[PDB]
Amino acid sequence: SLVPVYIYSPEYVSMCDSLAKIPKRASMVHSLIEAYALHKQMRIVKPKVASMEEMATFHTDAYLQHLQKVSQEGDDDHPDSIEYGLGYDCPATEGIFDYAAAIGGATITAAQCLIDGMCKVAINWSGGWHHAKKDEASGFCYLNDAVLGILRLRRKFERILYVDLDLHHGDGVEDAFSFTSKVMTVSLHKFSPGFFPGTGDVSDVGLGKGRYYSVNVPIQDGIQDEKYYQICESVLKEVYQAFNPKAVVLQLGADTIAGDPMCSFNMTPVGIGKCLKYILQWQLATLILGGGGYNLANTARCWTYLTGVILGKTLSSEIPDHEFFTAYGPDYVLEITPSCRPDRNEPHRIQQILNYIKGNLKHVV
Ligand SMILES: O=C(/C=C/c1ccccc1NC(=O)c1ccccc1Oc1ccccc1)NO
Ligand SMILES: [K+]
Ligand SMILES: [K+]
Ligand SMILES: [Zn+2]
Repeated sequence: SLVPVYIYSPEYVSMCDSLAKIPKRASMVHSLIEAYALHKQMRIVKPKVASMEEMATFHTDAYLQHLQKVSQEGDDDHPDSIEYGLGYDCPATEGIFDYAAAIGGATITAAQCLIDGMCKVAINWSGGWHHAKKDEASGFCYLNDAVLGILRLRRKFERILYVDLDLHHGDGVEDAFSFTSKVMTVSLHKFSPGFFPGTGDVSDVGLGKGRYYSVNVPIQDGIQDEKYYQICESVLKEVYQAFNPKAVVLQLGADTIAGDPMCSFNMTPVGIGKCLKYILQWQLATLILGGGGYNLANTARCWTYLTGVILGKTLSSEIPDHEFFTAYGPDYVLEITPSCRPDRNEPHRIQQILNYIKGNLKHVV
C-alpha cells in the first residue's frame, strides 16, 4: 500500500502498440521501464476491459454503438462517421473499439486499485486521451479514459483534482466537469491562434456551480523547465489550499518535451518531474496517465524517468540494453537536451495570468 500499482499486461501493450501514428510506443515505454528493473518495485496489475455499461457512464450509446460498428468492418459504407468525430484526426480503422475499451478499462482498473487502498499511486502510461467528448472522437482520442477514471474515483472521493500537463488543452475532460465544483480541472498548455484545440484561454473558468472550478494556463512556445515549474507550482499551491482535493488524476503527455514534432515547448522530464514531485508530496490517491508524445524514444525516456521519480529512485544516465536500444542513438542516454529556440513567454504576461488565477481561486470555498 506504499508500493505503486503499474497497470500492465502483454495483451494490453500489444493492443496499444497497434495504433498507426504512434506504433510500438506502449512497448517502447514498458520495455525501457522493465530494462531499468522498475517493474520489480511496483505491483503489476492486469487491466480489465471496460464494459459497455462502464463506458456509457460518460459516452452516449449512439456514439459507442457507432464506434463498435466501425471497429468490425471499416469506414466504407459509413458516411455517418463525420457526425461522431471520426476522420483524418481520428481514423475509423478496424479494431478501434477494442482499443478504446482496453484503455478505458485500464484507467478504471487503476482508479479501482486506488479506491481499494491497494496503493496511493496507480499508473497507466497508455492512457490520458483527454480530447474525446461524450459523443464525438477528437484529437486522436476515441474514448476519454481520464473522465471514466475520475468518475470511478468519485465513488469514494468527494473532491477530485485533474491536472493536465500535456501540451494541449484538456478540453474533453474540462467540458465534462465544467458545470460542477466536485471536480476541478487544471490545464497548462500552448494557447495560440490556430493551435489545437483552440480552447483554454485563462478566462475559461467554468460555468454555473462549476464557475472557478476550471483553471487554464495559456503558455507560448519555448518554455523551459525552470519557468514552467514556477508557473506550475505557483498555481498548484493556490489550488491545493482552495480546493483541498481528496484524490488526483494527473495527465503527463510528453509532447511538451524538446525534440517533439509538435516543436512548441522546450521542456525536459526533469522539469515535469519537479511538478510531479510537488503533487506526490501531498500524499493523496493519485492516478497517473500518459497522453501525447510523438518522439517515441523521448516519450519513453520521459515516462521512464518519471516512474523513477514516483519510486524515489535515481536512474543511470546510460540507457540499458533491451529490445529497442537502437532508437536511443546516437548518445544512448536518458537525459534530454533543450533545443536552442527562444522563450516567447513575456514575464509580465505570465504574472498577469498568475494573478488573475489567484484571484479566481479566492472565490473557491
Ligand atoms: O497531443 C495531443 C493531440 C494531438 C493531435 C490533435 C489533433 C490532430 C492530430 C494530433 N496529432 C498529431 O498532430 C501527431 C503529430 C505527430 C505524430 C503523430 C500525430 O498523431 C496523429 C497524426 C495525424 C492524424 C491523427 C493523429 N493531445 O495531447
Ligand atoms: K494540458
Ligand atoms: K469543474
Ligand atoms: Zn498533446
